[PDB]
Amino acid sequence: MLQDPFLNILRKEHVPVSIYLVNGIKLQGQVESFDQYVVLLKNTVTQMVYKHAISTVVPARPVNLP
Amino acid sequence: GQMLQDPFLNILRKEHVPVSIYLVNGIKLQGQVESFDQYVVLLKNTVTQMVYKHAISTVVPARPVPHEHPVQK
Amino acid sequence: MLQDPFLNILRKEHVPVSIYLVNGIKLQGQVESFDQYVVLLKNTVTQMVYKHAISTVVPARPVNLP
Amino acid sequence: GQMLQDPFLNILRKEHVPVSIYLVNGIKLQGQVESFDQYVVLLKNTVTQMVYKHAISTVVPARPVNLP
Amino acid sequence: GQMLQDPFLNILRKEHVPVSIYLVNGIKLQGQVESFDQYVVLLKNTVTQMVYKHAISTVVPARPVNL
Amino acid sequence: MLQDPFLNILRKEHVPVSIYLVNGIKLQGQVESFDQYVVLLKNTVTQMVYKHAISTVVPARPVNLPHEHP
Repeated sequence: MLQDPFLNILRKEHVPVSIYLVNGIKLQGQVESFDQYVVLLKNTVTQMVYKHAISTVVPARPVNLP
Repeated sequence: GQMLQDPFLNILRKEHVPVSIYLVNGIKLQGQVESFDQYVVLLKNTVTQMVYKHAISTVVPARPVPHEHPVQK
Repeated sequence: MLQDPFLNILRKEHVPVSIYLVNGIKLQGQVESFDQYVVLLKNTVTQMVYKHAISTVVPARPVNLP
Repeated sequence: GQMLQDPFLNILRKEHVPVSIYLVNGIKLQGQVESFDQYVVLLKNTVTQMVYKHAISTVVPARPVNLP
Repeated sequence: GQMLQDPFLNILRKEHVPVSIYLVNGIKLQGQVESFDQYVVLLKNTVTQMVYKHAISTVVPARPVNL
Repeated sequence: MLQDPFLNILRKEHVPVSIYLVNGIKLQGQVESFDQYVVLLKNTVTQMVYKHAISTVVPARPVNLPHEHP
């Protein structure tokens, strides 16, 4: 698996992401936390994002992957 | 596994937080969380409606407020 | 634990429902029956609606669950 | 559990009920249910097309079909 | 059970029958079925693309095919 | 059966690819890695693409899978 290492690096390094949903709209924030099903995305508020509605997670800058 | 969904929904429902629920097609639902189970969220306003979790993209509190407190009880 | 009693009360009490599909369409009618995967919605005909394509089930009047 | 879908679809198949099948993409298919299985419906018109249940939002028979 | 997809796809592959594959968002792909497994269809023309079955709404033969 | 070998050719041979998503967005890059659930796609950044949202994977040039010899 690669999802957890990928998301943990973005969180633990406070990397801003752009989260594109299956409907095409884009969320922006920092990955506060995540489990098997959801991502907690923070900015003004912290919102709970369902992984089944995420198409792609786009980091603002390259990250040194596992 | 699944750790964050229930406490996040639970505190919104316990403190009666107003929420915006965006569906996977763009429609915005607004109301208060009443109850939820593994597969649906019941949301109150004009009536209480059953929202399928598989149709939800994101649940947005109208005001911040969980995964950060050092204590669970 | 919640969706079966919810859909059971609607059907037994003849509560008209608005069913919103993920394709934007709003279906209207009454809940004739339901199983794990479908809801049969009574109108001029009975149609079979897949739960996977349902976003929300909106009662025409409040449902009271024990 | 899974109790109504197959009896419903089988009446449409056995009795050649004209149906309208509305997809998740909004598209409305019309024709006759030639056959089906756990995952797909075969729909007959000019050709027989294979329709994925996961893409179906609703199956609307053109005539009242009343289950027990 | 799972008993109709593979024979339907297999005869389209065998006979090089062109198909229109409408995706769940309504996009129409066109080509011939190169191969397929439990999860994807390999659709050949310009190049060979891997189409996810979860993203397919319908597979329409360009002409009737004796099932 | 097909999907892992197909993506592997793309990854190992560094084939430029377009990944179309169910929203219609077309992503362009090269496959750095992938598992059962996600594709990591590289260009200016490496982004994590969920397979459940992929509609079609379109290589920039022909890609063939070897027939199994009996």
